[PDB]
Amino acid sequence: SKYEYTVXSYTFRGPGCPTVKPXISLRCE
Repeated sequence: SKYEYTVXSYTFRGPGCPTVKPXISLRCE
């Protein structure tokens, strides 16, 4: 519903979880 994924110094915050690759500390629900 509202994911936060910090890859580098680039915090990707937005609705609807797209890629779930092996090694994200994902904040999907």
